[PDB]
Amino acid sequence: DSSSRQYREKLKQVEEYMQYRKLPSHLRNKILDYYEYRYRGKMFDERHIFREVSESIRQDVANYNCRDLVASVPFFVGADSNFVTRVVTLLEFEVFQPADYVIQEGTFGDRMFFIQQGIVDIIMSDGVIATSLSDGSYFGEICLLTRERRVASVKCETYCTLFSLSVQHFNQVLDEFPAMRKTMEEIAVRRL
Amino acid sequence: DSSSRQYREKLKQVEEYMQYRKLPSHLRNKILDYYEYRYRGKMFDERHIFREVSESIRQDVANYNCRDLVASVPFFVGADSNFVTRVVTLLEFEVFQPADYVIQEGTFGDRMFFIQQGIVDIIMSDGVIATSLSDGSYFGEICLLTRERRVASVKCETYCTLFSLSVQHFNQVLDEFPAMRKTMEEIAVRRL
Amino acid sequence: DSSSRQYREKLKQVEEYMQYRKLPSHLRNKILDYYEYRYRGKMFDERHIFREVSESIRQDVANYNCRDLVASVPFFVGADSNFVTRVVTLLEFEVFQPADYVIQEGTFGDRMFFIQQGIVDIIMSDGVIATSLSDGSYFGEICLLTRERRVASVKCETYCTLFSLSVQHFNQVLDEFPAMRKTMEEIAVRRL
Amino acid sequence: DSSSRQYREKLKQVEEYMQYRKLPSHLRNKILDYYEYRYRGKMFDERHIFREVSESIRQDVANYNCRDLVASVPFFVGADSNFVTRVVTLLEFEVFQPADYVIQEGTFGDRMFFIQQGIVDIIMSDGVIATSLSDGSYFGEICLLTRERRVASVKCETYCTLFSLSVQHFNQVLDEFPAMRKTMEEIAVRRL
Ligand SMILES: Nc1ncnc2c1ncn2[C@@H]1O[C@@H]2COP(=O)(O)O[C@H]2[C@H]1O
Ligand SMILES: Nc1ncnc2c1ncn2[C@@H]1O[C@@H]2COP(=O)(O)O[C@H]2[C@H]1O
Ligand SMILES: Nc1ncnc2c1ncn2[C@@H]1O[C@@H]2COP(=O)(O)O[C@H]2[C@H]1O
Ligand SMILES: Nc1ncnc2c1ncn2[C@@H]1O[C@@H]2COP(=O)(O)O[C@H]2[C@H]1O
Repeated sequence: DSSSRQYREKLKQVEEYMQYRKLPSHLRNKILDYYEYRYRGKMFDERHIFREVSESIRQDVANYNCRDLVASVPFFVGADSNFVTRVVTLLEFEVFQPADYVIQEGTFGDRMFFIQQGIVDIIMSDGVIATSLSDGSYFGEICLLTRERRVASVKCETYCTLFSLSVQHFNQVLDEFPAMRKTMEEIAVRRL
Repeated sequence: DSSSRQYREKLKQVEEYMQYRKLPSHLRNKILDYYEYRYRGKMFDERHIFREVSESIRQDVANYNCRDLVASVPFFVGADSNFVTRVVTLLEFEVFQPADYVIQEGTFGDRMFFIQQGIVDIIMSDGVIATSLSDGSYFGEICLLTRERRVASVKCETYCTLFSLSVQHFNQVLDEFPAMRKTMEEIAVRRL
Repeated sequence: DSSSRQYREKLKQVEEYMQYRKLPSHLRNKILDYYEYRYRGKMFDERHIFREVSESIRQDVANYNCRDLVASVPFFVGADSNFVTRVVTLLEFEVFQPADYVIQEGTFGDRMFFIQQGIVDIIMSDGVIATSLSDGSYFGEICLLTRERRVASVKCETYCTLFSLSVQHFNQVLDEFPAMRKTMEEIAVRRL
Repeated sequence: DSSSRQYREKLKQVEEYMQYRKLPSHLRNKILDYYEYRYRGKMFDERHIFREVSESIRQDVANYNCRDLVASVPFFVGADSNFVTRVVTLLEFEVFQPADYVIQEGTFGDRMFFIQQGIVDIIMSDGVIATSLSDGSYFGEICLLTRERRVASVKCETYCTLFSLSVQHFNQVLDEFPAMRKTMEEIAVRRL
């Protein structure tokens, strides 16, 4: 009930803002669809709760909420439990919509992404689709490894729920667990 | 209605503060005129909404709100779409009033400015007005390029609505898109 | 009464979040037990109050709240009053529960801990318990001194109330008071 | 009225916190006296208002609120208007009480202080009072210039209203206006 009020609250002011900005209907609808899809009529916080509790509770909760993702990512198979715990506590939940470009070829990158659910296309600079990726895969790591630029664009086919890891956190966890930098570099190369 | 309440709320406490500080009437009136001009009786947030949505929605909204500015700035003509998107997502809205000095000659600079609407005078250290700038122009870039000091003062003739880019973001976008540093340096020099 | 309302407020939304996340009952109960143990039905802030007052009031309040801890830590015996004041103003209160791992062997460390109340086991990488520590002791300092990795795990036997000092603050206070780095290094070595 | 409600609000929760912490009566009274002295039954914000307005309004308001201080500080006599404006916009208001040590000899310093109103004693490491300072004077600059340690303690005789400048801002304004570093160094030395 408190989570429901939070959402109705939010949605009212969103529609007011979109009115003052005279946003086109297509864009107003994109935004309303996003709130509905992501929040489904309820807005808790989690950030507040996480901060009120111990580091142990935060790890336990992050591990549970990310259980399905961890099981779906072959990358995490046989990984050190401390590695998995560190990553899941640093992941940020993100949602994207059909046809959204999560990544543009040739730009700088600030984070990488793990796919919880959804399908994305990997699009080369010439416009050819190299491949599509889905649940349990990840992308946007190459740029973080080379500190150069994005080598392909990534476009959502469906609604996508992703968990991102920032370049700062990425570099942190790979230093703490060097074995995982090695395994990561190997897939980067094998994205030919 | 919620945006209207936010504004009446705000204005009440502003007048109370100005009373405790015994601000002169001329200054109280300047402040009230500013709130009226900028907010026009309604205070949404945008910062909250932007943070609740995807990076794609943020780009779409920033691109739409900055559409007229982008069209008016010759600098953006033929620019890479990714460049324009990066800039507009980093711009900060600012409003200044007639006779305000946005920039003082001889000081350090922390940001540059794009003029959405308004007229400013460029005033040399001797007091001569070199020129006036208006909608679609920009200023305050020289200091960011040289990392030295402001070479002129800039004084508002009218109410001005500006979008600023901080030195940190300025240096970020120019590194990401070096071609635009080149075009920027060329106008800097051609401000003779 | 205001502190009580704050807590009932909080607990209501916590149970709602745990419902949306379908947390297992064991974990829901761990979280509820934590809030009850730590806050005991009342949530003040302290952070807000500390920020509304002078540095002197902040030192006086931190010194009083940490009086028992300071008396129990032999480390503080004969220490410079300015050293003790600096530390207590930088400590962060943390609570952990029975069987929680505060520290895992082999990871990077971001802070050290002083035990106000509770018992922890020091567990070597082979699983042998080297020793147990309790009220007035401290742990997690070795990693901060070597800038290497945690050399043992630390597991709570009881509920534990700890005060942590971050690596940044740790390095600050030791620079300001070098004599205490010396005394600290000596115990680090004498954790054989 | 809104400022009055804010204060009664605040004071209620302060007394509740002091109760949970079982603070001694002398300290509870020190805190209540501080709130009464500083806020006088009304809590506006200023930080919120400053952030809602232009840089020009912020400079105008800071200049007005600091007018008496600026007039009382001989240091500002003949100074560049841009220097004075920069400083006043970076000052932080602080209040201290009789017998408070604002500065302890031998510690590291994070800021310096301008005295709006009040009297402080400068106390050497041997306990001799070198001198007393009052309205329009400043102290705590030596440590910022040498990047060493505080050379004396500073103890309030009366209630003191001060404006502090952090080491980061201090170093900023002195770089922007080198002439003022020179004048500052000269008084530092002439504090024999
Ligand atoms: N052939 C490929 N197969 C799978 N993923 C790819 C391929 N080429 C590029 N990518 C991904 O697309 C991402 C785009 O941005 P990055 O260059 O950071 O890293 C990229 C890789 O994660
Ligand atoms: N002759 C000129 N014509 C147009 N703009 C100018 C001229 N001289 C200076 N400026 C602008 O005035 C701004 C003042 O601060 P900056 O030195 O950062 O950069 C400056 C340029 O943007
Ligand atoms: N033999 C020991 N006796 C007491 N404390 C210990 C012993 N071995 C390790 N520790 C503590 O266990 C902590 C684990 O993390 P750190 O390596 O940072 O530092 C460690 C010391 O504080
Ligand atoms: N003889 C003095 N006369 C006036 N002020 C002094 C004297 N000696 C020290 N101070 C001030 O006392 C302050 C204590 O800390 P700082 O060393 O940063 O800088 C100091 C000077 O501002």
